[PDB]
Amino acid sequence: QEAVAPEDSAVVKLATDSFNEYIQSHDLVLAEFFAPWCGHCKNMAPEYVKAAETLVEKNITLAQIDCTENQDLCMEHNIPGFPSLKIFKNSDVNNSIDYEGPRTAEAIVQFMIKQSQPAVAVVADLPAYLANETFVTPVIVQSGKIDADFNATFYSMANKHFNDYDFVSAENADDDFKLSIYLPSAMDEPVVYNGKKADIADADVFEKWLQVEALPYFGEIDGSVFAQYVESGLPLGYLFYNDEEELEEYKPLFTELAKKNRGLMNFVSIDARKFGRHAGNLNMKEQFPLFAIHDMTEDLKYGLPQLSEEAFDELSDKIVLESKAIESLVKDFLKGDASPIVKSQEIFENQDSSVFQLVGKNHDEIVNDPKKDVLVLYYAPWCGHCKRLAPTYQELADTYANATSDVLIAKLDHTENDVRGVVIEGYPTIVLYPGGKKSESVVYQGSRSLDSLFDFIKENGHFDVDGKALYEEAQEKAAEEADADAELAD
Amino acid sequence: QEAVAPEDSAVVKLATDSFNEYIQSHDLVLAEFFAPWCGHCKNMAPEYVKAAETLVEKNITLAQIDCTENQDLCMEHNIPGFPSLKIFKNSDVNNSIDYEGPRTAEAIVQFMIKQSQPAVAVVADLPAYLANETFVTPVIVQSGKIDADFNATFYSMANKHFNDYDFVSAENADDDFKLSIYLPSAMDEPVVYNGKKADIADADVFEKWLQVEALPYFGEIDGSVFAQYVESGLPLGYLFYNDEEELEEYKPLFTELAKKNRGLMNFVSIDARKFGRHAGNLNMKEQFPLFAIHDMTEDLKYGLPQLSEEAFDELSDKIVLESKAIESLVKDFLKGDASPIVKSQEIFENQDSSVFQLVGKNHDEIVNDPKKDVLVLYYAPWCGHCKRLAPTYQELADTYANATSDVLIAKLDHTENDVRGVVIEGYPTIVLYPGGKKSESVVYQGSRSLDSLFDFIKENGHFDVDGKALYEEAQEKAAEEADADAELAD
Repeated sequence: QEAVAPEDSAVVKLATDSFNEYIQSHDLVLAEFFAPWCGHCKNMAPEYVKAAETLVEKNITLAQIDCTENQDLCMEHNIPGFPSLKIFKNSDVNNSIDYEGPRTAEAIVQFMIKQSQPAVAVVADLPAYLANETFVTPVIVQSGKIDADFNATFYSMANKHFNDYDFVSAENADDDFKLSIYLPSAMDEPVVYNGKKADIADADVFEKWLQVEALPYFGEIDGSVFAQYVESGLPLGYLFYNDEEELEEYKPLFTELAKKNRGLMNFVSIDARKFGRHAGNLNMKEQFPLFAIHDMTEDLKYGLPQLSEEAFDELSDKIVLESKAIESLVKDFLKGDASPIVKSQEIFENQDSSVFQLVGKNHDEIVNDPKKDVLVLYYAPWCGHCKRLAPTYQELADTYANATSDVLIAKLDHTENDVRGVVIEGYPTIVLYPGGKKSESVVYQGSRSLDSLFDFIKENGHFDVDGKALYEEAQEKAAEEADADAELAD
Repeated sequence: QEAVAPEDSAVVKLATDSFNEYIQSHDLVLAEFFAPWCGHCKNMAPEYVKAAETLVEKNITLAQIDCTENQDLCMEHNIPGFPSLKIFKNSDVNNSIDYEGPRTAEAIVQFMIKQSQPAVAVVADLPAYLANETFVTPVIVQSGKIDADFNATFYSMANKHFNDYDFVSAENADDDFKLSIYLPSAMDEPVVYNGKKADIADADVFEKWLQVEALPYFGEIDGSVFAQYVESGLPLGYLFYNDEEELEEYKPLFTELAKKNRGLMNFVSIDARKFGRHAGNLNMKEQFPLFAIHDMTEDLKYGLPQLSEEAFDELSDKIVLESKAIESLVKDFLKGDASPIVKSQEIFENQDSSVFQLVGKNHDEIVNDPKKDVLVLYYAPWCGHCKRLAPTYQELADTYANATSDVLIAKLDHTENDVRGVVIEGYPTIVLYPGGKKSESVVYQGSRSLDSLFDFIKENGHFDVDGKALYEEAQEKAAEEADADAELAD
């Protein structure tokens, strides 16, 4: 029988076909990269088997990898010598602790309780657990009587999700089903979970629901939490605080909102002392306390109509957001009604160069008209790549200025300027806009060369406007104009 | 040439060998699961190529999967029909949006800028970016001149890490190297990064360093952040607050600590209003403001020696932790000096049953002595599995009581009782302890049956004590004792 763990043995010889798909799925794999002629790799094989049939009840993994035939997999894994007992934990293909401890069953049986991962916490009285075990972590919990599509979804998710929650799987069987989520703020009030189950027994379904409900109705907005506030899709309404009397005068109201509109939009507070400077980033003046919504999906900010500047300095009395106003904003937004507020800077009373500095207000207009074939540099004043560009962009624009004006070549600063139309997250985004005879979603993708745009602006151009030919014709005309020949010779 | 993207083409025909290892490594894969005889899958192949050689500059993935020969991979992926243009984003093997948009190069070239992932943010003036772009997210940034082991580590990590930071890769080339981390609290002070580089150009190396330095020296302790506060290994020192005068009287001091001891131990605050109930969980009375350390690695809590109870109620004046005391604790701990504090309840003046209820104070003692072979149930009063046990445990203990006392059978409540010795995270942990003639790390693993322990306690027992034989002998003796026969017959 040599060194095989045969078909009858309680082990699955993982092959090269998919070591990694098997590893990273399983919560805690125990490998054995081995060779057959290695006496030791035979001369402890009954022990691997004896720590096999017995060790499946804490579903332990036995994994013989015949590095003879499964050779190319020994490459993607830095094997020292045979037998190799590098055993993987959370189960990525990095953590490979080459365990040099005993090669017995009754020995290493114990080492499978080296990192016991008790994710699920079965209880008799939750009251106790909940109160004996205080924690900053919200906890998922189920009681009642557990379905099949559940023990290995609830235990499953948890198993690979302590980076997130506490996972009690309690079951006072004399009880109908249940799936609460005890949030660290108000534990009195857990989660009314509506029971469509067989579909909410997988990810991203089971998942998205935690991603929704595991967020404290009205918590603070850490850098940390702000991740999963955006892993949401729900527009969050930011409120700014100066004092905590200011926080806690408001803190009930927003909880009560977030409760009703739970699934539609989110809510957070935000110390204004450390983040007044965000205010504008939500198109909003630094007057506090400041409530504002942000449609994260399409980049649209809605503020509670902030008070005027020519009464800002003149205002010793403080600032107060009447609840009545707070709601009416929220409802509006969701009705598809509230006013979003672009940052049109003041419109440039015609100044220097052939590159038109554009604004939100005009942009909507100028980009359209069929006269002319306007190109647009959507930009911000800081990035490296968007400034090593305006030099070309000028000697680009200048070439078209002189020649039959027509094709406008313009730039628009996305700092202090929202645009309703098309955009990439990052700058310098470049776009050409023919007009109302044909569409304007004609995004520039390529190099920076004067050359490459001159292509584009004719190639993908309504008028078919050979700017290069100009840049030929032009440089010739400026080669002669100066030199007078007759000055002197030789 | 039929429908092959040949060796000369700008595409890599991913095979079944490892689709997934290729997918989940790459930030944004664009698949084409195809068959050769599918006219359309030939009749748009030059377009895949024409959107190949040109589209590698935003390293786009072209992936032909010949579902003829790579068939078993079509199973692990729910293919509709040929050609299939299910293109994967963040790149797990779930998100498979079967894109039915155009089958041209100059068309779908654009759709590779559908989810542009500008992770890196190149800038000319960081000052602007930093200030124009306010955010709750700390930002990693490098200037100077970037090494090879860096663009595709910095860009790399980021690429799959917006769930964490903002990643500016700026480079005012006229400058020596640099890797700061601008933390959202004090941006004035970024990160003095010490320059051993070629090693800090990988994970978990580059990683662990963010995992260290990206945490605000002295932030609050959200449920969220508490994850990565434990993904650390650094003991964090918790301080509790009642007021913010109480917070901000202390808030400078702890920052200054966390700065010096940056790598050794961490620091956080914690509203006592919502979490007084944790206090005990750090072996600590609910007197506030309360500073305490927690050695997360070995479960050891160190408090600033909280004031007495018989002067608790008598104390109208408030509570104050003198800085001088705060430091001296920290130093001590790190010297390997400070006192950790077990929760020994009061020692049970001999009461009811054959199961000895143990305490921290005694436990150290009783577990040891060679007389006798003590078994120990390490437990908590709530879990399901640890109470469906004491019934056996009694009719276990009783069997040994009557018979030559010797082997003690005991239980120890881990709620209101720390144990210095061996433990599993979860209960009911069971252990037998012979003594000073042989070691005591003899952990019970198995069923609950009276049977299984009776094995254990002899099998792995110093005295070799057949309890089963008793449980034979015993039940016989209680079969006779009662029935008097002569009462009546028939």
